[PDB]
Amino acid sequence: ESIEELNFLLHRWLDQVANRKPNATTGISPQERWAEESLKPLPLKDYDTSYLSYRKVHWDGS
DNA sequence: TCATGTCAAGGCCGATTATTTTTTCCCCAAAATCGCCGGTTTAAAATTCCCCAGAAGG
Repeated sequence: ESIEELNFLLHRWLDQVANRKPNATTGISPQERWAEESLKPLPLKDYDTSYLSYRKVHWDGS
């Protein structure tokens, strides 16, 4: 009934089975290969992805 | 070094485990069938005993 609930269930399902079941070709649990991965470090501050609009305040202040 | 399809599930087969049913084996008792031996009966074959004729010897 809520997208937050759906995302929570999806993440739990992934971490339970999807990223735990061994792959049919690599034949190994994805998390072990993840541990083998070497990704570049993240920046401290994330690229701000937020709608930016300019508005005007009414006479009263509303 | 570019760019470059990949993973999961379903179905089928084989092997293993569990449950049920059927068949066999062993031992004991009773009945039936079959086998062997002996005796009896029937049929066929063999041997010995009396009178007629022929042949041989003195």
